[PDB]
Amino acid sequence: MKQGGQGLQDYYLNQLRKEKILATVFLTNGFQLRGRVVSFDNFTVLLDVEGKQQLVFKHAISTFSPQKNVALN
Amino acid sequence: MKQGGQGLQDYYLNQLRKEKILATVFLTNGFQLRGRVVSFDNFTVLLDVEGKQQLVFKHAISTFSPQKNVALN
Amino acid sequence: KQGGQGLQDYYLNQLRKEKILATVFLTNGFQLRGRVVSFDNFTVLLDVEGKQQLVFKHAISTFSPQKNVAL
Amino acid sequence: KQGGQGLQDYYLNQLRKEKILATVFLTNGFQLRGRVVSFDNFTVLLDVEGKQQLVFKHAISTFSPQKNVAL
Amino acid sequence: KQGGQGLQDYYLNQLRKEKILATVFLTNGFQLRGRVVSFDNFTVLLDVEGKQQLVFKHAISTFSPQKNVALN
Amino acid sequence: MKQGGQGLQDYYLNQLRKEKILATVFLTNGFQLRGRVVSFDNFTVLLDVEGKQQLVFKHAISTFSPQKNVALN
RNA sequence: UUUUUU
Repeated sequence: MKQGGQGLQDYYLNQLRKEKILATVFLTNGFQLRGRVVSFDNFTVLLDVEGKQQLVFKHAISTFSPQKNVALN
Repeated sequence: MKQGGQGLQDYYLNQLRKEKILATVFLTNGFQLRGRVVSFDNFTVLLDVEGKQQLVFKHAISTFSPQKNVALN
Repeated sequence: KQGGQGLQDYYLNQLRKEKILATVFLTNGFQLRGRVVSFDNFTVLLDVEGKQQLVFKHAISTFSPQKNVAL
Repeated sequence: KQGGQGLQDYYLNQLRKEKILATVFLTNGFQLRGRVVSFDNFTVLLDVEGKQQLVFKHAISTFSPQKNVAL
Repeated sequence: KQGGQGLQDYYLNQLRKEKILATVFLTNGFQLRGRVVSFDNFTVLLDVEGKQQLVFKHAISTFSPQKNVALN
Repeated sequence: MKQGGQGLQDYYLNQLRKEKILATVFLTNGFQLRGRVVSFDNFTVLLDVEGKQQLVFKHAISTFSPQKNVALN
């Protein structure tokens, strides 16, 4: 079910989507996006930026900065 | 069939291609392209920018920003 | 054949067969205009005005051809 | 255990257990100073002054810790 | 040989065997002019005027050789 | 044993560690570090920079420039 | 750690 050693990432990205937490996604190119996590697979993350969809590649993502801290285990 | 854990990206890029949606493609190098998806494999995306083809490597792609939101599941 | 790179293996081959001239945009903003001689999974051999150019795919951003490739 | 991530899995864990303070240099020149909360194969979760920061490893350049880690 | 890095393993080999001098353009704009001593899957060992240079392939952008390499 | 086709890199970094050779490590982001290799696994290199430890990811490293040339085979 | 999450 789970897959070896991306527990932390799949969990974190899941809660942000589930808990509708707002986050600032920092891209590597200095650009940033503020919005909510709609969905994600292994290589991409779908964002909702004010009603608009944003398909972002993980290799372009630098940091996830959430407005609310996510509870861990 | 054949998948892996890359459901979200393969479905999304196909719909953009199927629905002939116009999208703004931001590259990692800051450059951007506005056009429509013709085809894609694992590593490249073929784009139609004003009638002209553009073979873009996914590792150069940062975000897909579509004029129309793509239907999900 | 190898799954999930039909499109790239096809496209780069056509540029090579039909001797299409292309502008190769690198990620670092640099660009090269030339013709595809050969390519394998990680590199592209380019012919830039008689000069050979071995380019790594991770450095390539976009392929912009003078002539569109048949689909 | 997993072949040849001995050094990294040990190092990042010690930073987390001993709560060593570290400056994380990103590839884009930006930096973050904080403590390791958790990490998997692709991400490192940081605590920057009470605020969480999910950082992708491909964006990280260097880990510079306030205290040297015992080997 | 191994799976579809034919072109690269051959080219880097000829440059080393035939001692052709090449300019290596790095991604960060930096460049190095020298000769290929050795290489494995992730690194290239370079000779820049007697000095060794271990370059990671992910940092390499382009190989520009002084002499064109025959092909097959 | 265990290898793959990364012969040249594992041998070289080991000798730098074994021979305690001083090296200038150029990062992709232009930064430099002068120090000695303490240890390395597949993705990271632990450096000794003026007595201080530096965990550097290989993907950030561009070139290893050693004060002494390292013996090969 | 050399072609889309170390």
